[PDB]
Amino acid sequence: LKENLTQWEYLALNSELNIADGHARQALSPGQQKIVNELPVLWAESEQRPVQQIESEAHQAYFTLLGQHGYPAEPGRVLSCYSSSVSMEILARSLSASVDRVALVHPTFDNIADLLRGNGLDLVPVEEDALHGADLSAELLSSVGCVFVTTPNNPTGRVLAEERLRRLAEQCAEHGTVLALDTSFRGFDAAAHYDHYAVLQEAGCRWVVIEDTGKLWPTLDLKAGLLVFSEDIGLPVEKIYSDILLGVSPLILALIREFSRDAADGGLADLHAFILHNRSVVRRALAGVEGVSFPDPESRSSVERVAFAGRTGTEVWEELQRHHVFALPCRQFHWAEPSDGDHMVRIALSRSTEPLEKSVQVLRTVLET
Amino acid sequence: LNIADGHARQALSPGQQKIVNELPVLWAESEQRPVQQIESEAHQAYFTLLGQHGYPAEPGRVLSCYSSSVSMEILARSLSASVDRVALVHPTFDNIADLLRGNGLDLVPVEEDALHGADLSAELLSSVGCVFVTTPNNPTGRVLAEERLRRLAEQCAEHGTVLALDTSFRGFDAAAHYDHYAVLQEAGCRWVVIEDTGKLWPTLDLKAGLLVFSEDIGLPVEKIYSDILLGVSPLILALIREFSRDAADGGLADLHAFILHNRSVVRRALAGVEGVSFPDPESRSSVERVAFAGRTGTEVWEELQRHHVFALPCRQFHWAEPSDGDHMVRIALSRSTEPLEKSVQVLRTVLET
Ligand SMILES: N=C(N)NC[C@@H](O)CC(=O)C(=O)O
Ligand SMILES: [Cl-]
Repeated sequence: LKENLTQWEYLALNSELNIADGHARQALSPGQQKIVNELPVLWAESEQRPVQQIESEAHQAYFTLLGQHGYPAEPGRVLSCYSSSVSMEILARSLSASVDRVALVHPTFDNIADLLRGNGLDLVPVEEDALHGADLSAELLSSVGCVFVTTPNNPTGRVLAEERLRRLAEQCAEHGTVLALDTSFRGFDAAAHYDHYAVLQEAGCRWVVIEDTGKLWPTLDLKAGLLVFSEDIGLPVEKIYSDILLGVSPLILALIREFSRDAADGGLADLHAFILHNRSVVRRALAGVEGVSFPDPESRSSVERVAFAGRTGTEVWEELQRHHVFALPCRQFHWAEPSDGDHMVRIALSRSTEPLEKSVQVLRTVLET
Repeated sequence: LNIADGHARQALSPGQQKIVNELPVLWAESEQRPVQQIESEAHQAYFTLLGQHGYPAEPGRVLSCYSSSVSMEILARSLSASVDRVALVHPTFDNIADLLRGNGLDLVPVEEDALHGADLSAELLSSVGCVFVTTPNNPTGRVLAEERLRRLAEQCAEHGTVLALDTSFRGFDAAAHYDHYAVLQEAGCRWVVIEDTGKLWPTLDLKAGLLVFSEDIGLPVEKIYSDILLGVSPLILALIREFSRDAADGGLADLHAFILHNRSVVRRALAGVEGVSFPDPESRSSVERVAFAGRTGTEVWEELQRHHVFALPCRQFHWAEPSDGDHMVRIALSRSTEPLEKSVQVLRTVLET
């Protein structure tokens, strides 16, 4: 009855022990609270300055924070959207104008697949081992109009390394294929902070990148998706963007600018240490629980998969919920073969440590019948 | 300056500035309380402010979207599997036509005098899967009266047709504050209403579209909504709640007087100019059409742009027959009175030369 992962996440939104959706819900740091305290000043700034200047500063702050120095800074090359999923809707409807089939990393966050399928795109799954480990086949590339990679991936944290991004972009250029990247989790893993735009521009393929500010910081879902495209993208992303929105709030762009600057001043290192700490409490709690393992030992992302022998993630979820703890079954990240995720759940790490600790102690008991 | 887009850009009232000064408190509330409570309170405040007492208050029946256009994208995509043709009021907000067409729907225009003045024909209704009405209409301000909404809903029920309403301008016109949901539920057609908080108040485009649907809508609106978002920011919902409460305490009356004053400024400025008329004398909406014989709205737009004034030509609103609008421009009234007056003074000079 839960048609997708988001519908599993609705069930948790109002619970104290929500460890389901991946949004950031931990406490603000002192530096971030200082930003919140200045919201009336930022409001006045947003009333008084041209939105284009605030937007340009927000983009410069966010891209540079995360190593993306070669981003196209000319006005109009970065389209600020209400969310990364709104960017994805724009991209999907734009692709449907000239593309029939898309190669998509599998597993990945399921709304990517659902927005593409919903706009009439046929999907070809590419497992992570194939994507990272070998060139894509000429047969595949000649059969799709777009290759779509989430990096760092959600839910696995796997990062597309620079040498493979380079080869994939060269392959897409050689075939005339669009290379599309979803980089929502970029800020969590320094392995993703090499300059992706330099790689894409050097290879000269058609490309689109959807950045997302929303997952990094606890901003009450005040965020933007940033839809960045090559000059030769040859899809109607600008026209469809303008059918959906004029732009995002200057106050949100001002907030992104300020949170990005705080992150550059030491906040990002603190965030990495916080996520590492919370990952450690999860793994320590589910330590010698017979049948438990962690499929992504090297992940640095803000979500964590846990596997179990002998039960399904749906059953674990239901016993958890009877204790008012809400996690996420993994089936639906495996959008081409949901049974691949039948023995995993996903835990959200962007949470205050104390309710996270409480939730995984409950999971430890459940997982011990 | 900008008298083009319809968004609210006037200064905050003192009551609204107090809300903004307390944003850090609203932030703490949004961290601490269940979003569902904040959302229910925001919906209750907004629907009750505007007379919509019968709205479905059960959680999940009102879907909070980033914007009304996001709601419209959801609706357009949701229609596309089962509906080939949509009857759409003409003229209207051109984004609605472009979102419907972009999702594969063919459009049939319904002129305003036909929509308001008589029942729709069986031929039309049996040939479309959805009838879409913007009320109060943008750009004309024309309000669908209760008796006509009831008949239109009854006719859509009789023909198995979805009735969809876009009510973004609702807050500006008390004629649109009769309870639309009571009518829709009593008629028993499949229906969707897209409310919008965005155009009423100068909130720096912090807003929500509210996608409301009948239990039997029979379209994948909930599924496609969940493909796009988990929900809107609790801070924005809290802001909507507070601005709605301020409006209920006298702010809405002040807004109506402010819009009336700015409408009066525009008309007094242009009253005597040869060839100028106002096609919508009873409109209370936050945009104003100005008609003028002798020039095209495109030519007038061009001339204003030379003097650094940005209005809108009306062609685009006549999405089925753009020439229907090339003797009109549209002026935005949700502006501080001083820059509006400056803009209209340039327009008067342009029209007198
Ligand atoms: N359809 C959408 N947009 N769902 C919300 C999204 O933020 C969930 C997600 O990606 C996660 O929990 O990791
Ligand atoms: Cl408008």
